[PDB]
Amino acid sequence: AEFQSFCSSASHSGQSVKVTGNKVGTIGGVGYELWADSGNNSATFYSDGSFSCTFQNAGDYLCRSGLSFDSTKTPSQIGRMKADFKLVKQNSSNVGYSYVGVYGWTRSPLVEYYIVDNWLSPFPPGDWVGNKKHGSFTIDGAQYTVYENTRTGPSIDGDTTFNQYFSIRQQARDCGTIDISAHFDQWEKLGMTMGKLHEAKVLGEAGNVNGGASGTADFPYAKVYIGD
Repeated sequence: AEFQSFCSSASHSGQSVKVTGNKVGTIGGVGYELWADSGNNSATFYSDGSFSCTFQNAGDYLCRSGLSFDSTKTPSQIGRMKADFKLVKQNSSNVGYSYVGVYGWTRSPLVEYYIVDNWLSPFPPGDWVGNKKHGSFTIDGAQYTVYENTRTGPSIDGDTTFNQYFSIRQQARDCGTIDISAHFDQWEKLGMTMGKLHEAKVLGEAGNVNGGASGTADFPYAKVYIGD
């Protein structure tokens, strides 16, 4: 079969919570965060992991759901991780950059990481995402372009500087399983060391360096797990 079964059945279920300010929390046993630097935004998070996002006049907006860790263990110490997701795009405007897929951070080193399978922008993110283009790699059965960057901005530690790691899928995917640890393995081969893990979540991010981006997106399936 070409696609995962959840691609045919995904539906929001469980209890939910709507958030409209910057907020980290849990719903059931699912970690969530809504964060934006600006704008009039929201997200709805469900206890089955699924979620939905709205953003208005935002410079950088992130909606994300999944795993929250305590920054004590590397990914290899934690175990092999995966994310199942389904994205349904809706209208947006003035989206200068966007990432959909898996996201998180490490500490020691401080890293913001992305596995990007789709985007809410009109075109995929380009070479501007980082100063170092490692090139094309077969990761998790598909072609990804791998980049690294050093960025200054808000972080889990406060305003500072951090590395960024990116895998950008060469052809968009709107439903499937991201083998997160397979990306981490590739990154380690390229000198992109993972520190102690802070989180691993399904993400929708949209922003504009000058604009405020506006729009909405739906994630009728989103599950991050330590397992096969």
